[PDB]
Amino acid sequence: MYLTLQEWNARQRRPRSLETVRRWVRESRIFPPPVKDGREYLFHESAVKVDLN
DNA sequence: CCGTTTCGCTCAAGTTAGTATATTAAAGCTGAACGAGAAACGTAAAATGATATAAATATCAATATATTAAATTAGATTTTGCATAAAAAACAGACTACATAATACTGTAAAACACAACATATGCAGTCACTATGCCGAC
Repeated sequence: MYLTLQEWNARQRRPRSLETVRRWVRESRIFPPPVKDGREYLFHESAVKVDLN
């Protein structure tokens, strides 16, 4: 039902580095926000990179 | 015959009189689309009606006499309806043997990300020009 960090970024237009994407998570730059499974984050299929300011 | 006024009528805004239901549950009605077998029809071919005349063949009464198909039995027998029961095969009721998954437990690489000092393009911060009629002023 959810999508892994890589499976979500791979679908993006400008696939950034893993670290950078992980940073948009701690900075709540992604809404709807992703949930932490065990060691990886599983975002939503409709989750988008909300760039504000 | 004619006009004028009262009266029968209907429109418009108040003043009263009367009666009281919603969901379940299960049908029932009817316009419209769907899917074969048997007999009346019809053109074509085969059998028959049409048609007549001297000669050939059948029409039939009344009774004697040899002949024969065949229903009428009458006894013989395959045929037909119905189980009984055991030989023979199917198949749960047991069980160890065998190969196979879910699980028990040790061994090892590596995914996934916080944490931390830099590095720096890029968006944001701050000011002037691009581009063209307002407003204000005359006509």
